[PDB]
Amino acid sequence: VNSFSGYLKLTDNVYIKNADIVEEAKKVKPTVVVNAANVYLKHGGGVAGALNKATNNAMQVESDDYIATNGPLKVGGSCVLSGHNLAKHCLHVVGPNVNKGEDIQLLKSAYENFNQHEVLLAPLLSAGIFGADPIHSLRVCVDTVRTNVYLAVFDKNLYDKLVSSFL
Ligand SMILES: N#Cc1ccc(N2CCC[C@@H](C(=O)Nc3nccs3)C2)nc1
Repeated sequence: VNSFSGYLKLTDNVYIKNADIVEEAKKVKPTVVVNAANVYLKHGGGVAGALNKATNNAMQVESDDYIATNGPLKVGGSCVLSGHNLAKHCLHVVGPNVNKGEDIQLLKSAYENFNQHEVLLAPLLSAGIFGADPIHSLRVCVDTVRTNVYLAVFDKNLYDKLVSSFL
């Protein structure tokens, strides 16, 4: 039993809700919140910009030190950093950005990072400003993630479409 509330159950391990991931994280304080990161951990917009703003830019300060030490992530890769005031940990995961021409096949590799954590609050990878089809992202999530994932979908119209079209 966990503290996530109001989710629709899609499969044995995948759950979904129309919710602002920032507000959901502040309420649940999950062990892991997933960020829709880029390889530079530059949290300018989309989910990343919103999560970072909610940390009062502390996420960005920590991320800049991480990059200065380690260099950029790989597309499809991840790193674990602090969750600040939102969660115990933040798993920064880089899905392919279609608006940069990146290989959509890397979306499965990106979701594989979730399997290293028993429970996660997450957005749909590569959705929103990353330019992928969110219906496809949900399909890859369900077919790749085996741990317990609670998906927050900001847009109510998109949420209803994701549910109604789910096979
Ligand atoms: N692509 C993409 C993408 C972009 C942003 C985003 N969020 C998550 C939910 C909260 C939202 C927020 O802070 N909205 C506000 N409106 C007025 C004042 S603050 C930001 N999610 C996905």
